[PDB]
Amino acid sequence: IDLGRVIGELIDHRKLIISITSVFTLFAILYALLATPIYETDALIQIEQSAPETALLQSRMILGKTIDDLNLQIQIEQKYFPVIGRGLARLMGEKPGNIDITRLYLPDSDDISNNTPSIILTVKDKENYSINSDGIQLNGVVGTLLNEKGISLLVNEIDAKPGDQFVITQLPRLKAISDLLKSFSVADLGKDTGMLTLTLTGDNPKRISHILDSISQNYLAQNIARQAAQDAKSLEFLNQQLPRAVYLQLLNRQQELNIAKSSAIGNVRIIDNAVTDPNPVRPKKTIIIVIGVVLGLIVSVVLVLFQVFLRRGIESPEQLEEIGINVYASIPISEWDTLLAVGNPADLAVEAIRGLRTSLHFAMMEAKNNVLMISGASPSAGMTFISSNLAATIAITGKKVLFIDADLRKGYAHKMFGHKNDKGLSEFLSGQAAAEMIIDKVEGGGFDYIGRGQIPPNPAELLMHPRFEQLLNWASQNYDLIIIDTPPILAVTDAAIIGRYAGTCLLVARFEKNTVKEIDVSMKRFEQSGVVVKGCILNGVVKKASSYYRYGHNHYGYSYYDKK
Amino acid sequence: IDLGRVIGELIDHRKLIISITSVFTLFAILYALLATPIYETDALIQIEQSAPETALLQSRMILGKTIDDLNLQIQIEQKYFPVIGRGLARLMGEKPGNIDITRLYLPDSDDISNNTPSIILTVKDKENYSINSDGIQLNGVVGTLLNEKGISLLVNEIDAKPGDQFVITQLPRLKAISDLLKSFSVADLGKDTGMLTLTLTGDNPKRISHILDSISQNYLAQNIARQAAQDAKSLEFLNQQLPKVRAELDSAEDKLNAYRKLNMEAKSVLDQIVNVDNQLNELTFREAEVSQLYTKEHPTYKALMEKRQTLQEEKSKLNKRVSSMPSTQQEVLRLSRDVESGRAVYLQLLNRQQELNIAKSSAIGNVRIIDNAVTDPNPVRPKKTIIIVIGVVLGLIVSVVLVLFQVFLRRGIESPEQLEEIGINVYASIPISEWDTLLAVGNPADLAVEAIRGLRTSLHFAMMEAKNNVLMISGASPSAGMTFISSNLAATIAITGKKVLFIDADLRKGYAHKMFGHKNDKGLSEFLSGQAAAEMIIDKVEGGGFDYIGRGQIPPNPAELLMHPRFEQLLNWASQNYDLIIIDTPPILAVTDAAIIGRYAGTCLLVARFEKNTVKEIDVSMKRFEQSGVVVKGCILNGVVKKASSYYRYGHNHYGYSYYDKK
Amino acid sequence: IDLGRVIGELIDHRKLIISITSVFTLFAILYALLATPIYETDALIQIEQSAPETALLQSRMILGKTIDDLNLQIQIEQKYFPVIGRGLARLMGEKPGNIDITRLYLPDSDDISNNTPSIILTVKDKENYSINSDGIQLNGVVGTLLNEKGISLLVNEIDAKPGDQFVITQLPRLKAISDLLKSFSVADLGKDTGMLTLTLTGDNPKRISHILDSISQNYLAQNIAIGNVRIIDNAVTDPNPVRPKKTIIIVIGVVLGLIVSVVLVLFQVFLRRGIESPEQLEEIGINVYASIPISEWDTLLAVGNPADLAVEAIRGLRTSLHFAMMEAKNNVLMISGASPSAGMTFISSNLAATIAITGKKVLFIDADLRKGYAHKMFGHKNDKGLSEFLSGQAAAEMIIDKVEGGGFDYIGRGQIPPNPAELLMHPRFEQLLNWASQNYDLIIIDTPPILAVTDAAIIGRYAGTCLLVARFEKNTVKEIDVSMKRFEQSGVVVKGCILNGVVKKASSYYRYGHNHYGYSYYDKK
Ligand SMILES: Nc1ncnc2c1ncn2[C@@H]1O[C@H](COP(=O)(O)OP(=O)(O)O)[C@@H](O)[C@H]1O
Ligand SMILES: Nc1ncnc2c1ncn2[C@@H]1O[C@H](COP(=O)(O)OP(=O)(O)O)[C@@H](O)[C@H]1O
Ligand SMILES: Nc1ncnc2c1ncn2[C@@H]1O[C@H](COP(=O)(O)OP(=O)(O)O)[C@@H](O)[C@H]1O
Ligand SMILES: [Mg+2]
Ligand SMILES: [Mg+2]
Ligand SMILES: [Mg+2]
Repeated sequence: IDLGRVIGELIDHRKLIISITSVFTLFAILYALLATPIYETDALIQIEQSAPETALLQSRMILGKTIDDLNLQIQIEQKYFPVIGRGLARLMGEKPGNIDITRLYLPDSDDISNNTPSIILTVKDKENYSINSDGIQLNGVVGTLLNEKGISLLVNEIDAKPGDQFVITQLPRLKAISDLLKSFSVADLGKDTGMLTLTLTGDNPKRISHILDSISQNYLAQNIARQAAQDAKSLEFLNQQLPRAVYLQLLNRQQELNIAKSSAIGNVRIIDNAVTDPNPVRPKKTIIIVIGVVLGLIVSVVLVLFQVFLRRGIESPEQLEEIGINVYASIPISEWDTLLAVGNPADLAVEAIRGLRTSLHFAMMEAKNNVLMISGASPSAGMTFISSNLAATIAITGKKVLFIDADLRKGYAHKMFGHKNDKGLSEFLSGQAAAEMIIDKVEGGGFDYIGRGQIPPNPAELLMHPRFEQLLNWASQNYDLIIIDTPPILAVTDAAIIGRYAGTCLLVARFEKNTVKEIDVSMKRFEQSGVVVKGCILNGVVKKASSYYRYGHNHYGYSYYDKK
Repeated sequence: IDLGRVIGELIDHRKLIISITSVFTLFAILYALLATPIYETDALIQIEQSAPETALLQSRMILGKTIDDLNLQIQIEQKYFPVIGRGLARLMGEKPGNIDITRLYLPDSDDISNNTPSIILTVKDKENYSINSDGIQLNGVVGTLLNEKGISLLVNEIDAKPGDQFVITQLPRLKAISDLLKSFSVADLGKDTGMLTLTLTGDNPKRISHILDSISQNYLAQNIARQAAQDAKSLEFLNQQLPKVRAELDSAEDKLNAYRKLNMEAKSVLDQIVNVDNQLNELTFREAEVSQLYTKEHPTYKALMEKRQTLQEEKSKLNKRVSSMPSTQQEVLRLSRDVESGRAVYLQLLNRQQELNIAKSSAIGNVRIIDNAVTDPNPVRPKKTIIIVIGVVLGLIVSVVLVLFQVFLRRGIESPEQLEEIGINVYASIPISEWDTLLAVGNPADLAVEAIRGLRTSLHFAMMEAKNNVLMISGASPSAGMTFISSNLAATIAITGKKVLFIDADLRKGYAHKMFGHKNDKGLSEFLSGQAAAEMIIDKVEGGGFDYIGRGQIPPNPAELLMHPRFEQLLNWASQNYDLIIIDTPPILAVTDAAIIGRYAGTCLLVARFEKNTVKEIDVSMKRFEQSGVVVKGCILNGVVKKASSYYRYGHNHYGYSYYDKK
Repeated sequence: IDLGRVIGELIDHRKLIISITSVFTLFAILYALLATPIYETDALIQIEQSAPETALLQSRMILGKTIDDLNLQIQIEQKYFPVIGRGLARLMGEKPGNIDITRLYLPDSDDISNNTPSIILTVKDKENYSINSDGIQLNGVVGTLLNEKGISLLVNEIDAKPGDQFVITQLPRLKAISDLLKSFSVADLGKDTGMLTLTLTGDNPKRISHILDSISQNYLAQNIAIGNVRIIDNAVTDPNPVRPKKTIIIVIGVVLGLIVSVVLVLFQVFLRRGIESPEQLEEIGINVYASIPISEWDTLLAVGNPADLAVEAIRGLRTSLHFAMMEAKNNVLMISGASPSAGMTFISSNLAATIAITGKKVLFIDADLRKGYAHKMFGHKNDKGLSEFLSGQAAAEMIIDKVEGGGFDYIGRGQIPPNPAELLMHPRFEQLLNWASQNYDLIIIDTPPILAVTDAAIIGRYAGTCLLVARFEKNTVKEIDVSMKRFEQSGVVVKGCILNGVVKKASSYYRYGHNHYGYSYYDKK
């Protein structure tokens, strides 16, 4: 493989590549837009150390005091039925409803797993609301507390629109601490300074600044507690030890400890109170979409790289001719029960069949008889398409052509030509029809045809009857050319029986469906039965850039008409 | 090998790959779900260093104090008969039963290996229960202590359902410490700070938090005493009490020497009385440090008063057992008690003195527990995601190496191309017929019969220019399809209006008579041995169209019968009354019968089984025929199956297409 | 070589591989079970440094004080006669007997080498015992000390069963210290802390804890006279032995046994030169007319077991010869080979039996005048064989005899002549063959091997067809090529070869496509 090969493969699979890449980018964009934005607030703490102060800030003693102050064990979440309802509601400009709850006591089920009891609050108006834990409906009003069914709830200042639901969870105190501790981080920012950079992340920009302020003030009040107790403990015992010169001497120590007790701030100073950065830190939309593009491309490339190395079908007539198989024509796919040579004579596929008609006039000379058998390797390779249209292009040249549908198994040529289905080839071979009663004329054609008749139970044994050679010997005197349509050779043996009485035999190879070895196996199965295959007809060729770079030619053909 | 080859091999072995991978993932999922979840509790300790404090926390002095406080030497395990009964019971939502035991003294077998005596407690109801150590059934009730059969047990607050069993083990004090020390870890978390992060893991989430609180508190109590230990009279007391008790102990030791210079019941009560005394003596020192650093109404102090009351009732029942014993034993027991309890009290005072000195050294001042132990409700083990992911990946690499081995190890034929590389003409490739019947008769539209018809037309062109109309069909190995092909080839040539004779010349294992319907008498054997005429051995296949000659009775000399001149006379006679004679023969690599018969056959074809036969096996067969003057025209590949590997390695899988109008 | 080759070799040598691996694993398991378990006790010492304290703990001053306190110079070992008697006694559940000795003074031989005098104490009962140092028997009792023959011994509390012996050694004080110092280790465990982790290993779990307690207390009492050293954890023994590590021993036993089995198989594969398939002979241009398998079944195989797999292969040779022996000068077939015991007499005598049942008159001539035993195999009137005919003292009619369960006549070798190669050169031998070639349809001549003697090259002049028998693995391809060219050099044209003694091998199925053994084909009834 080289540059031209891979570039042709990328050009051919451009629909697959573009679709997979666009799907990946669409998923990345939908995630970047629907993911909940997570903000970050920060505060600065200054200390003379700061390594033991970091572990004390992240302790359940300091953090647990914040959970109690702000009631962080009362989890309230806007109710959205899908996993994307929250993101799209944000895109529609809907402001998220928030309700302020100051007292919440659930019945505390505390079962095997659900240690977090939950209720659902449905806003009815600005003042009153509803509650349903397990179907039990309870009506509540802002202000007046509710103590019913073992459920205590106090909702203040419902700021939402009617109909909105909210999941109200009472998570345990440790779970509230573990959630806060997971989003709360402490750093030093100088590794030597007495400066602590407390950061906190969360989906609510105002709430996380109130939490980080509570953590700072609780750690601040706590810090004074360590030492203001020390200077109070000295003052405590000094006030306990006061018994006159010593009394005045201790009276000086009395005030010296009254003054040092109050000025608690010393070791720890809060340089900046918590403010929230309005730009969310997550999701990082650019890196998500960029990864979506790059991941979509490398996936599209490996899929194309696999389909290229895995495909075995024919890509050009050159592959067949490397083995020594004469390819007499390459018929393109006709994008246009009709005969193509009759419905659209100017079709690009009919122009390729005319090139086969002239190639055969030179190849069918020096043959035993004027009988041409057309077979192939696999079914639906185009044997009936080519033979029936080849017969139509030879009929317009003024020749008497007979098309024999010797596919006694799945032949449908009678349906394609208009049929008096009675008395086909089967009825003749079984002896219940004369040769004159089976020949019929194609209406918009110009050649006669013999249909297959009724499907016999022994198609391969009927073709071995001496009547079949009698029909061909009779028809070879009343027609200039007999074209015999046959089943595929790798399916059944009918074509190897018929090919004994045909002077010329051509195989039809489907463009990408058949393999080169599949066509070589077919030609050698004919030769083993005494049938000499003159050559091959590549059918169903499509325009591909990979063929133009791998080989010099894509073998599709040019359109040549005056446009009017 | 290339991409197409390996991908075709993966497509062909997709059942094996999927099954092995699914088995590995199933085992990984069953482990992740049935493994006992192990939780982790942590605490934070503030140190005013912390490197010597780490080794003191993990010491048997600190940890041993926790084992005594929480009775961690009483191991209780829910009884589950299988190794998975515990995991599945957790999945079924069954809450694990737990029983609270405050006093346990087993008879202490202490045999060669089992230093951990065990009993089995079967819950009968909320109040009473049963006990069976070695079959001895004992009924017990919550509350009232049990002192029977040398087994002391006090079960409080049975929280379980009736029928549940529990294994109650009394493991030694060091084993209880070693188990705790194995799950207990200490870290610094700053490497410079005075912060210690004590972690503890275990299957019980509530228990490990009580243990880590006990480990922290004993430590906290120790350095608080360090401040008050200097001026404490306790030091001077032990400085005086220890020599006194030593003199008393020495006096007891001297007396024991006097009386000395194994009654199963008298000896068993001896250890139990000492065991009660040691706990009572240790409880005395325990009440001292608890009544000072804690309060009386504190639940910890209340337990000791109850536990002391329990032991006093235990000794009281023990004292009555002593008074009921003979004086010959009562003499030695009182003397043995004064020594055993003498040595124990002496040991306690030594540890009391030893522990007291350490507190003074404690360069630490105030000790503060910033954070008390709480359990993380999410188990740390088993890590289900990494277990299942490894189960998938391990299952895939195992499936791949097995497929990679079977590919490099297989030698059988994969396509007719392999035979034709050697110069062997393959006249047909017969697929496996998935459908004592003749396939060409039972299912004429079969894909295998369509391939045999292609052989019929290939033979009509290959059997011309032959010496006679006799066709011998042999092969390399048995069960390669020689009888399947020859009998069905004869059926497809019989429908074409030809007179066919099928001779079953497999005088060893021929069963064609069973396949055609038989008058088993007068087969080929009876003709060759001279006891039958040629006309009496030919029989007609019922649903066939050709005559056949069965093998007859199995002769003792099959290869020597075929050498008789009668066999060539039969073929010369049959070659005039039939258009084709098909001779079924044994395999050539088994016996030589086919090389004898092949002398009189104008055409000889070998049948090669698709994957069972090798290319060299068929080449050896063709050259063994040629060495005996038999020219093998070609080969028939039989039993072909659809394989994606053939489509990528070669261009064609050689299976064939189905061609019928579906109606 | 490739994957199939090595896998076939592993399948063929599976008995050798399995046996060697199982022997290695058995030795590893016996070591892991019979090795004495060695326990480990540890203590914790608090130091107020600790680097100079480590060298003071391991000093002969501190350790020597423990030897004196616990009498560690009195070595007592349970007596077990083998090197495994101790391990197996532990497996049988026998608790090891122990005797407490508080005073021991041996006569202190102190000769050139044995600085450690020893005695043997045999327990008689719970109270009294016996002593024998160099045969001198002395009876002792627990309690009362013994001072006799210059031997002081005081045994207290014999805890054993009668009949048990004990080796009581009085090793020198330095040897007792060196043994303790070897098993005693000190560590810091923090490299900065004042914590010392004293560990001690030994076979006795209770004794090593008493020793480590003595070492701690002696180092403690010595340090006070760094200030107040403290003993945090007194010595306790870990009940799980640290050695032997059974899992790593057995695992190494498996892995070592496998790599040994593989290198032995790898050597036997690269070292073997014998024939492996008839393909090796046919690469040189030698026609192999048959491959006879080993018959696992003085009898004729073609007669005793006609349905044998080897007789079925000889029948294939019979039909291959009917086509190869045509266009020959005469009906005489000479069968020779390269090496002795290659199967020349087995094949020729059985080939004659399979051709005799086809109704032909066959004569089997045993022309091995050196080691021919065909007369023993057919039933013999040993007089008047081929030797007596060639030497002129027998007529051609008096030497032919009939095989009883056979169907062919045979001529035995007769008495072993002193000149076997010179007798066969007599013109009488060609007269016998010319006479027998008119009264028989086939004459089969059994001959000695050509690479041993030249008799077959003399006989092969009068035989129309000559076949060599090659033994399957015993003969080499060059050995058979040397044989065929030694015949051609003497004017004998060898038609082909017969590979004999083939065995079923997976390596042949992977190296070549075929193992050449053959299939069994009978109706099982
Ligand atoms: N080159 C082609 N262009 C357009 N249509 C084609 C071409 N070849 C085949 N076809 C169509 O695909 C189908 C298969 O053709 P058919 O003659 O039935 O195959 P076969 O006889 O080989 O089994 C037909 O409907 C035919 O119209
Ligand atoms: N191509 C095939 N498809 C289906 N079945 C087959 C095929 N070939 C053989 N068999 C079956 O496998 C068995 C072996 O056939 P058989 O004639 O007895 O083997 P052989 O004579 O070579 O020893 C038969 O039962 C036959 O029906
Ligand atoms: N293929 C075989 N199967 C079983 N036994 C055999 C085979 N070949 C030889 N033997 C036995 O091994 C021995 C050697 O045979 P022999 O004729 O004495 O060798 P040679 O004449 O070549 O020196 C004989 O006892 C024979 O029975
Ligand atoms: Mg068609
Ligand atoms: Mg058969
Ligand atoms: Mg011999």
